[PDB]
Amino acid sequence: NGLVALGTVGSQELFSVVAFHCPCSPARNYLYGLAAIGVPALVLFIIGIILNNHTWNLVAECTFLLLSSILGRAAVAPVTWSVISLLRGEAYVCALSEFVDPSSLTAREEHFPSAHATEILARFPCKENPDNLSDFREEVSRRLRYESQLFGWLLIGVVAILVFLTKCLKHYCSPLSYRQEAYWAQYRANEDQLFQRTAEVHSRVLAANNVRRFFGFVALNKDDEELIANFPVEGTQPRPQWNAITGVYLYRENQGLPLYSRLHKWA
Amino acid sequence: NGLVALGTVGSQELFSVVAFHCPCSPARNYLYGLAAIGVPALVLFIIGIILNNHTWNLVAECTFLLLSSILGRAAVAPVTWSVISLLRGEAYVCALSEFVDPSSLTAREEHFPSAHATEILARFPCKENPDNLSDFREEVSRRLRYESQLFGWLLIGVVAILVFLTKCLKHYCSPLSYRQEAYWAQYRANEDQLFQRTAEVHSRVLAANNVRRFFGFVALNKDDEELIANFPVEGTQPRPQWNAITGVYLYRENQGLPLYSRLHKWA
Repeated sequence: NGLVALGTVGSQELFSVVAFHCPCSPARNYLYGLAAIGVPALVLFIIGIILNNHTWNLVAECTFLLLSSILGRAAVAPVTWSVISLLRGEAYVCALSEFVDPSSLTAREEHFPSAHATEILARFPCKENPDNLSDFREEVSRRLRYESQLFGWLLIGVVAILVFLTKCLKHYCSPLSYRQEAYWAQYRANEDQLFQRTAEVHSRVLAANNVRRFFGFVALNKDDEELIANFPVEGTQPRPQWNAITGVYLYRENQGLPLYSRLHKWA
Repeated sequence: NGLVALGTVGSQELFSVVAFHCPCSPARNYLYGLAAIGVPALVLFIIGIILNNHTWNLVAECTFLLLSSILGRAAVAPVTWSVISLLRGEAYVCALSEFVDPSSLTAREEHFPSAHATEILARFPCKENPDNLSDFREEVSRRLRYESQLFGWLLIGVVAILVFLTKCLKHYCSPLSYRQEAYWAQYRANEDQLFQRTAEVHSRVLAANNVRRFFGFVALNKDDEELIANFPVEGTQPRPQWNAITGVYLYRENQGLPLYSRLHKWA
């Protein structure tokens, strides 16, 4: 579970690492903000989609309980980046500074430099402004930062409410109890780990047999020596068996005794 | 003739003497300029009208050759003040600074402080303006000074042309020659001076007679002693004679011999 938190720490570090330079300009601020805050979010979303074997299971089968799980396991990375970027400021103020109405803002009482200043307005984040505009721009700076931080806090709140609702609904609308669901999760984890390790060992001993068949002898460590001494092997399982293993498994009950996975259904 | 030049020197001195303070303000500049440049002109015009005995002669009679002469002898004082005030600057620029179009003027290229600056425009002559407006206001200052000096030079030119035309017309449309007109002018001057002095002396001796009749003797200097010893007196002329003297005299000719004044017509 801590992998997502490590990824979030890395996301914050990369935020403070790579670069940022607000291109004070009439109409490019909009696009630059949108891209520089969304493209890394999209990349993190893709990364989250990739390393979730549920999607490969699903596409191998080719449902709403699957999409919820996968998108929830994925979207934790883009959200903790969007929030960190909003709360940081200096990325919302860079994109929504041109759109400020120069009529409605109070300061050291002067109307405004002109009716020509829309390219002068959007130049504030680059801190380049005359002394009068210097004392003037703090207002719009603080206002935009205010809007950014408010959106950020509301985003955090909505994400929290959504997570709580998701949990309270998944527990309410599931056929099992919750303790048995914990047992089921432990079983899935243990089965996956044991299957991975056994597959590796079986494959290694098969390869050793193949090589020995060629040279006449195989060179091994003490460990692999034990691995061949204990476990023999003659040939893998047929393709239909592999095909039967893979797939999505919804909880099915044999008579009186439940099954917890497709490999279990292979009893 | 030099009295007008002495009055002009005094006018320039009083211009540089009394005061001037351009009331930088939206709409009072107009009125202040108009008054502070016209009221002294009107006063000088009245003064010129007063000390020209031709007007008293005329009203005593109660004609275009009289009005031309009087208004010409008068208007020399207001014109030499209007011209000195225009050429001086800092009195036209004070009144016609609000009316400058803020759109049509080129400088260090900025549009203009705002569309609120019409009370900021008319504040330039008071030299109170921010640094940007400092480098900006020189343009309107020089432009208004340009307009003032141009109007001044054109006024001088028109006055000169008018004087030349007046002379060339009065000599062309007069019954006499010009040398005899010079003789006539000398005669008017001499007659006025001699009449003034004789009137004074005759009056003084009459008063001396009156006083002596009262006390029994009159105390006098040596000069007045001679004045009574030489010239006797018994009584003034009747009122009809005084009435016959005064009045306007147009050149009338007795048979073969010209008359040059009403007192001369009293031959």
